[PDB]
Amino acid sequence: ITGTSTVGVGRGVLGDQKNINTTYSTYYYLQDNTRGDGIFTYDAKYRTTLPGSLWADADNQFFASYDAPAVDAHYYAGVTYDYYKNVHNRLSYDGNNAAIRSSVHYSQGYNNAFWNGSEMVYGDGDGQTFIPLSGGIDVVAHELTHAVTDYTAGLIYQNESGAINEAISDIFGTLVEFYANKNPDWEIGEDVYTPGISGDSLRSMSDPAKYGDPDHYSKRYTGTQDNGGVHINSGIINKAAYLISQGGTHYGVSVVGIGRDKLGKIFYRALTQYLTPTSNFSQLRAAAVQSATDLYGSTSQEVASVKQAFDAVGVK
Ligand SMILES: [Ca+2]
Ligand SMILES: [Ca+2]
Repeated sequence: ITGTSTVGVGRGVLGDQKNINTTYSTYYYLQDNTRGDGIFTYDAKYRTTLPGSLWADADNQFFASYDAPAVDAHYYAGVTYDYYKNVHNRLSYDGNNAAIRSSVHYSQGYNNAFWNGSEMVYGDGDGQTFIPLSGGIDVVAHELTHAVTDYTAGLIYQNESGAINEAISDIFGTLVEFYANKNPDWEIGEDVYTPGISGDSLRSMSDPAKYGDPDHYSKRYTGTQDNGGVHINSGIINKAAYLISQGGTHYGVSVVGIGRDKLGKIFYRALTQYLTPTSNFSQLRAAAVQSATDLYGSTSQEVASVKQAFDAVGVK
């Protein structure tokens, strides 16, 4: 759409009010001209055909229940774009300011969200297992990071490489949640998962085993489900990343934490300079060690912590 940039206001899935960047041309559209080539949000009107219609609103006010998921998808993609730009100096997922597109209200009672190779897609949830998935900034940023991976390392979605791909998305989705300072934690999806149950979440990076995911290479899943356990074995890497950041003792191996910022720097460098489509866990360790080395010197504590963390999860 071609029009005048403006700012509207609405309420997101959690009931919080926020301002969003819109475009005016007869209607007010969810089109944000302030970031790269634009952030565009679409209505999939409960169907599976994509992208759907660009979101149009008559009065620039987005307080309807039906508007909530679009408000958050649009807003949270802006935050994610901001994180990448400000923190890592990367312009959009492709590094060249590609437009960011998302569709909401996908299907009916769809309990998932994903990057499809071209855009983001978010279900509304069935209202029991999930509420609309774009209400979770970690979920939005996790999905958008899959686009960053596609343009960079290109990790194939299966087996070890697939679990790497997943862990990267959880790591960065969590880093973005801390960046926005939105009640940050080391859990994934807590804000939109099981509305009736307080205290849980989809996955935990601090303690993957809490939800039955492995926290040591010895416990890795070797079957064929889930594309070879992409959502299971990611817990091993997630746990290593938690330890690099926060520190701790895990299976008797002690790790000194080096903090979130460095965690993000090391990982981004690994992802963008060293990983390849077929990278395995062991190659990830090497990439991470090398990145830390590059960044901080080989006799650095940073390097040391990266080694200790992978040793702790049994990755050689
Ligand atoms: Ca979280
Ligand atoms: Ca819950």
